[PDB]
Amino acid sequence: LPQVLADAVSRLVLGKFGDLTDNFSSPHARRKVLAGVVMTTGTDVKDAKVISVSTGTKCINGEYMSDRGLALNDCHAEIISRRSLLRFLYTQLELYLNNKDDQKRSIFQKSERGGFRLKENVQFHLYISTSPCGDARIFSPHEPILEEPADRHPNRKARGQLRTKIESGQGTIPVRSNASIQTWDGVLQGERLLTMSCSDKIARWNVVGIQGSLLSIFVEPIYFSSIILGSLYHGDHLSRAMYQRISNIEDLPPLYTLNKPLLSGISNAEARQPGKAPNFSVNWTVGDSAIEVINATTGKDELGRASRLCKHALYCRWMRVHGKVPSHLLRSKITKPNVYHESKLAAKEYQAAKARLFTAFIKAGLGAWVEKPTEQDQFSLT
Amino acid sequence: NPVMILNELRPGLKYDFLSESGESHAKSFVMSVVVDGQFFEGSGRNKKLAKARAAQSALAAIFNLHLDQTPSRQPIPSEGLQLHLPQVLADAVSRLVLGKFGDLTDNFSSPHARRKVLAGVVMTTGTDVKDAKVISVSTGTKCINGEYMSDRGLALNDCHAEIISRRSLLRFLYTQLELYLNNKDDQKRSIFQKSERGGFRLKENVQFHLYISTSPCGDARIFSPHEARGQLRTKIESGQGTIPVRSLTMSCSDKIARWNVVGIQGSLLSIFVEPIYFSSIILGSLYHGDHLSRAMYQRISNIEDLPPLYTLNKPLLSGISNAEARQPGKAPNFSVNWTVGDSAIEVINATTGKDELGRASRLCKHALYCRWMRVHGKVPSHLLRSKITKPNVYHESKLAAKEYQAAKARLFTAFIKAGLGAWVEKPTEQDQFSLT
RNA sequence: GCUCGCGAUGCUGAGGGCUCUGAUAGCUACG
RNA sequence: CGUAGCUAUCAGAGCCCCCCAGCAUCGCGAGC
Ligand SMILES: O=P(O)(O)O[C@H]1[C@@H](OP(=O)(O)O)[C@@H](OP(=O)(O)O)[C@@H](OP(=O)(O)O)[C@@H](OP(=O)(O)O)[C@H]1OP(=O)(O)O
Ligand SMILES: O=P(O)(O)O[C@H]1[C@@H](OP(=O)(O)O)[C@@H](OP(=O)(O)O)[C@@H](OP(=O)(O)O)[C@@H](OP(=O)(O)O)[C@H]1OP(=O)(O)O
Ligand SMILES: [Zn+2]
Ligand SMILES: [Zn+2]
Repeated sequence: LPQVLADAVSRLVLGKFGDLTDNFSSPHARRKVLAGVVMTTGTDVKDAKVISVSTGTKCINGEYMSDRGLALNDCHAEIISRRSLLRFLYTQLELYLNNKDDQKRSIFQKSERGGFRLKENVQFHLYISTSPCGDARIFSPHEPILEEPADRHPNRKARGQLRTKIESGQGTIPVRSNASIQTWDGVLQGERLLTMSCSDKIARWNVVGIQGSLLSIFVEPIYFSSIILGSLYHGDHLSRAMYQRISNIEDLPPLYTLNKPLLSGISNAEARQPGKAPNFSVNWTVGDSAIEVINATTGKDELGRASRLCKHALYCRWMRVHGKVPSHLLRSKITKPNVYHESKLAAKEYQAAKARLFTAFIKAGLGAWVEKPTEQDQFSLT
Repeated sequence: NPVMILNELRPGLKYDFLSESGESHAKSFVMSVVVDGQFFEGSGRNKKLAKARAAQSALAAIFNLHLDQTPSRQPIPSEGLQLHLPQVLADAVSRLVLGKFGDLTDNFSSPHARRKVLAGVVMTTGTDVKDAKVISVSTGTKCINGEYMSDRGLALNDCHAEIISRRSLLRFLYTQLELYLNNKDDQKRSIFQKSERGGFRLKENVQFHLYISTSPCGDARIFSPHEARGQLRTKIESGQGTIPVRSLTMSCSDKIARWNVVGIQGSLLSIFVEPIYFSSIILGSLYHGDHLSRAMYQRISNIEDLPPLYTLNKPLLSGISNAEARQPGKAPNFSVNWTVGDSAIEVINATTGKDELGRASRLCKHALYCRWMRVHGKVPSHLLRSKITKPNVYHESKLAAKEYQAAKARLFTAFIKAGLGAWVEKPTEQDQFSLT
């Protein structure tokens, strides 16, 4: 049943969080927002496993961008929990590639289309302890009211619109049709760094998948099968934000779709957390022994070291896998020089999903996507 | 970590809170201390860093220098390094410019004091830095919008501060030329003299130093200050920052590299004076020795076959002790300029290239030609460095500066040859006007 | 129904100042 | 063996200043 599934993953993610903070005692149990992914392999609750857990509510300061991929740009909890799912994807890949004995315990099989795909009946589920910023939270940032008045104004231009977190300022701000293009040059000088809101990033994952461009060179697209909120659930706002606002999307590459995961809140809504919001963010993937703590305003850990989630890390997980995947077993055969931005461009089909996405928002009056300065990915491991 | 050393090595000290400037976000506190007799000072966004800069100015003087945060903050020297030590010049230039922008705005009270980038040029007469003199002050970070571009040189294409500062330095240099030319006692005080090779040169050991509150946009700023392609970039008005050029207005970084080859005086002034180069480029923030140096000259060290007097100027590069702090937020639409001799600042809308009531700047193309024309009809035609008969149209009188246009084209190839893109010039019809 | 303007009451990441408490770290004083 | 005092740094609470540009609800005017 759907409501039992919701409360299940709600409890799973909490319990896993506690084990890592010794029953929420640890100094790093302090949070404003919790998130996590959970994997199911069958309808039995005994078949459900927590893949990752995370906290955080802030984004990097403009002047700490890393031109060599060493800083985390966006530490909103659910953004972080996807990045930790990505590590688990790279692990289950190196797992399959050890020998035929190990490869049975991987979640991937070989795909009858090229590259790899998940085995049947393995699904991932996203838990956020609050509604994702922008289109799904902005208009009702509050615990839903027993006596409804749902919206009242579903046709205002502001409904659906793409929106950004904005450096050192409140709100998630719609994309202006005047102001456009961010530059490395500029934000160092003082132009406040725009980051696309979390309701937007999750709508994107509902089209291009949760795996990213780099992993799509090995894997077929993957989707969240449910999205569960621990508090501040609003069925119409959420359904609008996660997909319905772009039901005008067309021409997606094969195996891409507009995914419509199950949406649901939980029975016992989580409680507001009192205090100043922590400026740090913790992350944990299945297979790690402890949590990692990142200063969100620096996108680095307390001693200035890069995270296991940063672009440079993930490039390196990606290369190790690249080096043992037979050129024939690739999903793309495009060759690009070994720099982060360029390897991404080798995922031609993913890049065209992306393009249809950006177009669906634009044609629907909902604004044009805001990207980071191109310099941000023009780094190499060499 | 610094004042801790000062107050554990002379532990009876107390600092006094002097002043505070600006408005709660562009606000800077100044903190002074007098340790072992002499009066130290530092500036900062918060009090604990202001007094940390003052305490470091104390530890460097009374004892010696601090933790040398890599070579990145360490100054690059020039060639024939006079005018005393680097950082002591840099701190003086910065103080002078910032102080004079004070006087120009009711000690920072005016609304026109609100700015993101501050720039200026100051002049020295060698030996002693107490002989310095601020030549020009300016602000701004926006360019003209295409809809407002002028066909008769009545609009300012580019109002990024550091560019506006150079246009003011021009105004200064026309002024000093006219000083020499209006009687024989007045040529006593002009900065120019007559040259061996024709026209005027500068009097031995007069130098100009360029200060910018931050690193110039484009190449010098493409790095992360909390841990290589010298390519050419263009501004993108519709915003701040730059885009690399593809295989529009040039980036400040590129324009200053240019001036590091063809000189700061432009074409029209070259007809009268030998090339003039900056001796220092001092940054009030975002200083990085390798990135600045590359942007400013290294990226085109493959330049060659320059006309006689031209060269690849390799000036002083230096940050400052009391660096400015990044203030995220909207950039102003206005640009302020002032040249020594002027009564007040002039205020430009950078999106219109004209001033607050729609008039032409003293810095726009038409204005500068007008002074150029007036000095031309004053100097004998045998004293000219480039013979230019019957000057009428702006673009042709520029072309008369034939040695300069050579240096321009050597520069343009030196960029292409290094794989750094091809310089973007504006449609030549914009300089097709006369004073008629 | 929506949009624009003016007003009102609220909602939701920065900077700075002054105090209360707690660890680390260095240096003093006293008995 | 203690306890006072003085600079530095990190974490938490309390107060005030300042900003930030969206969003809800309502009122008035106007348009589609
Ligand atoms: O938010 P994240 O989870 O880090 O996703 C980021 C990133 O977003 P942020 O810049 O907000 O972090 C990019 O977004 P843009 O800013 O460039 O839009 C990017 O997308 P690009 O493809 O444009 O780089 C890319 O996602 P993808 O895997 O589809 O490239 C990427 O993931 P990385 O952190 O791996 O760069
Ligand atoms: O505004 P500034 O940076 O002070 O320099 C400008 C101008 O630059 P913008 O057009 O970017 O305003 C021209 O540069 P181009 O676009 O044409 O390259 C021009 O160059 P040319 O006239 O040589 O094409 C010329 O420099 P110069 O006068 O030394 O030739 C000129 O100064 P003026 O505004 O005095 O013409
Ligand atoms: Zn968010
Ligand atoms: Zn500039």
